[PDB]
Amino acid sequence: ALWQFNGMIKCKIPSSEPLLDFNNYGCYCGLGGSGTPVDDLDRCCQTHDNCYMQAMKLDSCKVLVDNPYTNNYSYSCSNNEITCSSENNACEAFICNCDRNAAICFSKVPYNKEHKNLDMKNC
Ligand SMILES: [Ca+2]
Ligand SMILES: [Cl-]
Repeated sequence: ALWQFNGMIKCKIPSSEPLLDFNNYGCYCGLGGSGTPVDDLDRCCQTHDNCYMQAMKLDSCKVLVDNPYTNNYSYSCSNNEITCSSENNACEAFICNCDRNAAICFSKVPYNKEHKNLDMKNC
């Protein structure tokens, strides 16, 4: 769920408020996403979007009433490392992995302020 994804990004980027810093950035970071990613950070968000789309395709995710944004899973942050839990069932585990991979991706790419609150004409 979004609560967990927020904590994961803070795990990798302890100075950030991720639901502010990484929402409405580029063509992909935030609800929806279309067009060509504007930079590597925006590409991290495109990959994450694709990951959530694949999660919705899984037989195990079709059995729950809640989407990737509201589906709670278990993970830990320790020494700024993210670990998804073996106690997660299949859908939860898949979403946990999407989130972990994106949090790590965000931490490894430049942040370009010119792409924050991007005009949708660009997408
Ligand atoms: Ca998106
Ligand atoms: Cl990690």
